[PDB]
Amino acid sequence: EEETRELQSLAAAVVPSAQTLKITDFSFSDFELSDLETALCTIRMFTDLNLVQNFQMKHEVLCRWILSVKKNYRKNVAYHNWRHAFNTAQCMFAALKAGKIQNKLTDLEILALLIAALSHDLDHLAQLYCHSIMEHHHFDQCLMILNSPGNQILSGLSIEEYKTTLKIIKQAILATDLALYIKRRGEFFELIRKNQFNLEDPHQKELFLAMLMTACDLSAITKPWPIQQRIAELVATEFFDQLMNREKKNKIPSMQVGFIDAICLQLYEALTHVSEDCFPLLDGCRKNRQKWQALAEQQEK
Ligand SMILES: [Zn+2]
Repeated sequence: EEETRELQSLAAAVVPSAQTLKITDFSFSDFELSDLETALCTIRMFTDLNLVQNFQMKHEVLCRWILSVKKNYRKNVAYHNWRHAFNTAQCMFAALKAGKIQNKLTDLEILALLIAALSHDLDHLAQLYCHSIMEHHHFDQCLMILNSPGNQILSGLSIEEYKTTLKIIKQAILATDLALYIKRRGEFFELIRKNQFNLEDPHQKELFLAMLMTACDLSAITKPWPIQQRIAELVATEFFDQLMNREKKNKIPSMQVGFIDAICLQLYEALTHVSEDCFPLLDGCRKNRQKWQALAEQQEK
């Protein structure tokens, strides 16, 4: 059978180091990786964030949980598929490690952010464009998988830990609603532009976690040019086809420039003020805007 065999492969595979897998890099791709390789990357993320050891996760249970999440993504359009969710999680790991946000967060927050990044597009006919203000995410399928026999990666948590973790997971998944990002970001941007931003209070914490989910969710926009151009083209094709191709391709530069200006640039600027080591996300976003703008101008002939 398909199910049992995937598990055996994964559980008995050597998990290469973070270094070897390049998951600490903001520039990380995934294009060339197999699903099994992404699963090994995911085990490494849980491991190097100390989640497996601090919460007593059983190896085979973690493997089964990863494989159940991937399986439940099967019917999704490609831009809300397992690879997107995996990329969102890798950006979170990179932001925690290279971007040094790990020191600013608790173990429960880190655990929930990783699980949310991985689960946020599990939603259970025309589909909305990627990151539309009209999308609304749900946590129901994430929780169902977490509570499923053999998949209970939170079994090691005390009841109080468990209830708090679920609350943060729900908030973090709901944070990927772009409408909620747009609604709340003004308060974030104002606290920072002044210098009043403070991780101390429950509220400014929840808000920072939400801005970080958004920053990871949109992070294809920060990638080196050949990766961003590729993703954007694929994403566009996935929506527009759900002189034909010319009409499609000619829209894309102005789409991306508009999205960077309205949504992305200010967020990665704000993130960089919280942690200067998240600078490469901003830099990459700025370089892609330059590249798409030159294409928008050259397409006007
Ligand atoms: Zn997403």
